Amino acid sequence: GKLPVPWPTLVTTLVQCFSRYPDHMKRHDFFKSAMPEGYVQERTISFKDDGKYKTRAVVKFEGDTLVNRIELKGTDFKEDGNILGHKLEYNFNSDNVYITADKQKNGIKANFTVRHNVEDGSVQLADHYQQNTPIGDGPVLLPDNHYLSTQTVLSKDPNEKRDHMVLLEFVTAAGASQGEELFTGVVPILVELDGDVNGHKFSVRGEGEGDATIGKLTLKFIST
Repeated sequence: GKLPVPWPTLVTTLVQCFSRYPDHMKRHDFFKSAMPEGYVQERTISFKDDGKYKTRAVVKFEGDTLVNRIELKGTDFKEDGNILGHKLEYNFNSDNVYITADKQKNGIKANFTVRHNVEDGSVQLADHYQQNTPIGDGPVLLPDNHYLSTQTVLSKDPNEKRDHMVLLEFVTAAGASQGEELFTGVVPILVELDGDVNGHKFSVRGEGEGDATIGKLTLKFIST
């Protein structure tokens, strides 16, 4: 229970290896090509006129399960701002995720802005800078420029007692290592986040599954 920030602000932090890559783009799927050893995903998320999140996540297979293990540090949030003031609606819309190769890191960079709806009708922008670096030694795919199109619905579970968020998400790409072969069916997912925002410590644990054949993610997150 008891998340100190609005649940919608954690959605992007809480596994792009489940994106559906069209067959004419399979040569450009970095995320699956890094598996099973995985990749480190790092972001800076700048909430305009407010604070920022800095995240570092390890995304990898642990046996049969895709794991996303995250550390989040949030700083400089305004007490009466949209985030710590809890003025955000559950509703939000995102830009496409624009991906380019990162030649230094043998990985990718990505950039996109999330538009969070505010209770008063204003908008709270969240500007994402992203980099992913492979963990393993195996050959990874460095992609041509492209993007991911993301759709999300947020809900609750009537039988759940703890502070929580149910998420359903569909993501499609648009524009060797054999890692992609690990995604040919439904894959279980575990997400763990250790967070500090403005000094307030918290954790989130998530479980669900992903089906990259249709780009589907379904998970329930609880806070602790």
